[PDB]
Amino acid sequence: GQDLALSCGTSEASADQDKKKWEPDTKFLKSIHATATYQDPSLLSTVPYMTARIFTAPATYEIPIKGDKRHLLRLYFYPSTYTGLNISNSYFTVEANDVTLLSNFSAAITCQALTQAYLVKEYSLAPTDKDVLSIKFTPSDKYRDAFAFINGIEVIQMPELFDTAALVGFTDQTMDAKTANLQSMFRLNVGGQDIPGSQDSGGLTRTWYNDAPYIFSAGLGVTLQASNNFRINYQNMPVSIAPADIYKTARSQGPNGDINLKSNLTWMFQIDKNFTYILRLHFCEFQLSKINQKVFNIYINNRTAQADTTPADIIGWTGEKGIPMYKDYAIYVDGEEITLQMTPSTFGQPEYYDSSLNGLEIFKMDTMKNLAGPNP
Repeated sequence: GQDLALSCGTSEASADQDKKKWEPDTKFLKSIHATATYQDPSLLSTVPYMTARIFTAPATYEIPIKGDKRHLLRLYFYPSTYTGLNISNSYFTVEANDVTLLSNFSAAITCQALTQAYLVKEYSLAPTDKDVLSIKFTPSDKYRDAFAFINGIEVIQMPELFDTAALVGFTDQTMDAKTANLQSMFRLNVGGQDIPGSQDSGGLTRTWYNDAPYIFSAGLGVTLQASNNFRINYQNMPVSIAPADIYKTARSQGPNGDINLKSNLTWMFQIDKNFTYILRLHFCEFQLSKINQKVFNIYINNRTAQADTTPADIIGWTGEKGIPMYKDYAIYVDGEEITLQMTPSTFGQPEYYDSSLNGLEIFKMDTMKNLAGPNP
């Protein structure tokens, strides 16, 4: 049981900048191949972006999978100039079995908003109890010359890394996420450098990005880094949750407590309205060593994630320096942003007045098997 990396409209194997091996998509199609006229300088590689499969009717890929298990699915789109196609005519839908991923999706308009040359839309699909994963591409019937296209598909089997999340508005409300279909919206290494997929845990090849572009607060904090002899004690936590490089850097508020108290450390993100999101906050304390040295509040969208008499204390939760952990929080959104905020807590008079975060993932959950939002 090996994983798949299909470089779509190609006839033979290729390797990307990370010399990750790709293979052709031909075996799995249940069509037209095109090569993009133009190589944009922002591409990290030729593979799998330069080549595409073009659908003018509905088309289905069927991948053999173990439907017992959850899967990571990536769709790689390169909206560029192709001979005899106007990429501004591309509007289509994509479904993965019963889940709707994309709808009236314009790769062209999306990229022009995000000032990007290419998109990677990634999903985590729940166990299906179906032997095969079918991805169906459906060009829009609401535009006269619609077509669908795809540059690459990966299907990676992954462990059950989702379980429950706390609902921020409320005292006792928890949510179940083990049967949920998710879209990864942001995956950040807070206080750290970008981590390429070839450096990620569990063979999942996720990318963790630097968080600096998401700070709305005036101050950019103070970044912290552990010594590179520092070893992270995962213990029974699965290694797949995140790579150790996440836990060996953090971004904090700083050493002036008087000033810290009067401010919030603020990240904010653009998301799709009418969905519930899970915020996964990663933590590891590599400087302090005991409970009640650093104690701080967490708020998501002007509501309490952890505050009052139960604020965050990393070693309070973990019990020892160098042990990683995470907490999941859910929020429903309907206002097109998600705001994360941190400030220190006076509860228990901690030795310091600071707050710290090591990493952050934001997942979108399906409302009745649909993850599709609008175009920017």
